[PDB]
Amino acid sequence: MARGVNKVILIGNLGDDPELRYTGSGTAVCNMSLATNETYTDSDGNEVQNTEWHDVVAWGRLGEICNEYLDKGSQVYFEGKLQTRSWENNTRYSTEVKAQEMMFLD
Amino acid sequence: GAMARGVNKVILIGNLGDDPELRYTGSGTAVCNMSLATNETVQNTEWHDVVAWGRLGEICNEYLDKGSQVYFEGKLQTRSWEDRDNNTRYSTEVKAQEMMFL
Amino acid sequence: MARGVNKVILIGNLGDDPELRYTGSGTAVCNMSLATNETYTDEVQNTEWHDVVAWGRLGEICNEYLDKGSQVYFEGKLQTRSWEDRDNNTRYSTEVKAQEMMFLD
Amino acid sequence: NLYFQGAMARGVNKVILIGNLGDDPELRYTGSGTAVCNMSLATNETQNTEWHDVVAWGRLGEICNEYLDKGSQVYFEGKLQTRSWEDRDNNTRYSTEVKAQEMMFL
Amino acid sequence: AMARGVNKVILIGNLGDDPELRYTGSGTAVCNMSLATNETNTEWHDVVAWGRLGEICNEYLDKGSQVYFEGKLQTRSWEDRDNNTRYSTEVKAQEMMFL
Amino acid sequence: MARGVNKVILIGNLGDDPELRYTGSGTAVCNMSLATNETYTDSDGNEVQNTEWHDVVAWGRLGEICNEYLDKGSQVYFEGKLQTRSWTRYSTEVKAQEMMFL
Amino acid sequence: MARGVNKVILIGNLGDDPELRYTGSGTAVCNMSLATNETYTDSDGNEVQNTEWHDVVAWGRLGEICNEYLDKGSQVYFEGKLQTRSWEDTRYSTEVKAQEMMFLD
Amino acid sequence: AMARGVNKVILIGNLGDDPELRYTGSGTAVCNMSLATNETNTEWHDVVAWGRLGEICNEYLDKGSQVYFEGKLQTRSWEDRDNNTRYSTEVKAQEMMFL
DNA sequence: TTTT
DNA sequence: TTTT
DNA sequence: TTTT
DNA sequence: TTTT
DNA sequence: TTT
DNA sequence: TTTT
Repeated sequence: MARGVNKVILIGNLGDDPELRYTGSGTAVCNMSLATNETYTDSDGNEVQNTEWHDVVAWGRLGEICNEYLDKGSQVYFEGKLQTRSWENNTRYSTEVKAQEMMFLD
Repeated sequence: GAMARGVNKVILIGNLGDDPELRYTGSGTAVCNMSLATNETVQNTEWHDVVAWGRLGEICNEYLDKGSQVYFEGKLQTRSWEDRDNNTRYSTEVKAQEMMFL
Repeated sequence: MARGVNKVILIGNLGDDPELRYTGSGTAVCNMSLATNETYTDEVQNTEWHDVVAWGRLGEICNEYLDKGSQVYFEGKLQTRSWEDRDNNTRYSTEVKAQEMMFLD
Repeated sequence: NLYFQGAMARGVNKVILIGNLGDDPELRYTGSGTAVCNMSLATNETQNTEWHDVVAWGRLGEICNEYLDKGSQVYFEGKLQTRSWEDRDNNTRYSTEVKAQEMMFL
Repeated sequence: AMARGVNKVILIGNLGDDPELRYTGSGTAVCNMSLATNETNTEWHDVVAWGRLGEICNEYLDKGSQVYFEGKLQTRSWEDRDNNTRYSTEVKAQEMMFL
Repeated sequence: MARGVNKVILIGNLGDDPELRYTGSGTAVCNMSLATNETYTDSDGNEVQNTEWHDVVAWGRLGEICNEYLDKGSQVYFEGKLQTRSWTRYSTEVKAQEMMFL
Repeated sequence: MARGVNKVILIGNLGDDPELRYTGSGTAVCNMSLATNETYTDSDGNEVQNTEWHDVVAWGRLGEICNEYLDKGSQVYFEGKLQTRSWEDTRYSTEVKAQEMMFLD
Repeated sequence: AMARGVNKVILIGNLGDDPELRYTGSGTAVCNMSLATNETNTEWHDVVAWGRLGEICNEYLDKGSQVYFEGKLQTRSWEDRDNNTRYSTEVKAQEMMFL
């Protein structure tokens, strides 16, 4: 039984080849930049394209799966959760989607 | 153009960490900024910056208080800005399109 | 890695008290009838009824904590099982198999 | 100043599907010219396969039938709907479909 | 027990085109027909028949056939490209006579 | 001799008070929203209510008489014919030929 | 308003040719015998055919039209109302008084 | 599933007396009613309802009640003492609504 | 069968 | 949007 | 009935 | 940075 | 900061 | 008396 719902659903294209690093533990961490492309038509008739860039991160086996199958430009589906991680010269924060499910859409 | 070119969907259920803040633009449009905690159990919390425009923002600021359980559906949006050290810094919101008070 | 996406999200109210049955192997199975209420103006209130099934430990938590009228959140997958009637006419029923649940009262 | 309803949802009924069509879309028209497109969609997992009746109205259903074919990969967002009928034994019967509100050809 | 309402349509006219038959995922027949009723102008009705009735309709009726239907009025709604709520009314058939 | 049959029989309750108008000629047009309530019992013992909503229209003296003896909630009998009119959109409605207040 | 509802819907076949008469005032009165047929399968597997017979009468022009276009065996649609007319012998016959008629052959 | 005839009666009127309910030797209920329908003349219809439908008529309907019936026409015959075949037409109720 |  |  |  |  |  |  859950005590909250924190769910993100993305379909888009990667902007660069996935990056793989490992934690101090030896666990795989795959960082990916994803563009979601929305395009509507304004009251003047223009097609306005609007892109949003997301930082998607996949851990363990799923990240390994991401690093191998996905490439720059790949169309991909992600289900995940929002989290804001800190990092460092001083402290700065980033909001990223931690993937729970990935589907290669070619 | 009825086909979608992407999907950018957020779904949140949690509680407000403080009372909503409501402001108006010069033209009078309402903007309601809120901080939403989502809980997961390990006892861990996640904090989200949610923003609601228009009537949806007025209804939030009137019906919700600190601790209110609430459902949001929205989309992710990142804004950028430049600090005093001339670095480009980013900030991510959930822009709300739907709300249930629960 | 996923070979498809089959996701349902429901926020609604239980139509009746959940029923908890057990399979031959002892696995708990909780069947629930959930109403989702939508409102639009021309004030039109059109409910949709969903059969929601919860297996194992989660089924037991629904049977124990949920009651008729409970506001509840479900996340699940769409699936259509078959069953039988008076004769041997196979009958079909689409239902949401629950993967997460949050009591909202 | 004054409006007909509040802007708060009264419930959530949300379906998300990615799969492949089992057959070419079937497009028909009501007496009034309104298009109705019925499609059968397979979602696969591990091999297991669920079949969904998806229906799309208006220009969305015309778009479905002009772009999608048998085996096409497609994303749908819609709502769950059950409609009923009576068989010749006078037993009330149910059939559940997904009414599509968004479609992405993949 | 006792009925709590009455919703009844009686139609005699001629089909505008050949019936169309489809099946749901589970194997249920759904047959859609457009029926014309004539008066002393002409009214068109969308008629749907589920299950075996649908199958029998699709087997026995063709374009131009004179047919009798008994059914009930049903309206469905949907949202268009502009997010307006729209409505579509059909006669869900319960009896059928080929004439 | 009739060339076709196009008959609708309804017993229901109005969902709102009747709406009376007049043509240019002074001819009443009475538009009503009628709910026909069906109720069956399902396998699990729930008694299920399914409501259908109909647009009924009455002309002339019958329209005047509907606006006169019927309110929101009134249970009423209607006999009429199916019609689809334009306004470019379409609505299927029941043009009443008989009415009886119950 | 109507004050009452008295309505009969019939589809069936005439058992004989329509009989036409005129009243002292000159009004056409056409009398018809109509068979409605009903088939069902019983629990023993038999296909049970039954038949009800109705006295249908049309007045005025419709009676003359019935008398002209309908023969024995003709399949016809009738809309009308129930009436019980008395006649000395004192007897009563319940008949359907046609209001609408459609020739289905 | 295709009909071969239509025998449909629709009545709205007022009872003439209280419903008379009896039971067969097997315990089956049969309710016999006298229904008045008015045109402003008054027509009278023997309505008969079986099973629980007849019981619900007997429990809810009284001498002047306004009631709706759906049913089918049926004529029974008998032989008087002059050996004439006599006919009696009743409405067998299949649906009923208390108004 | 729910809820507001 | 009604009604039990 | 699709897909890998 | 992607992609139509 | 919520729960 | 009809009709399949």
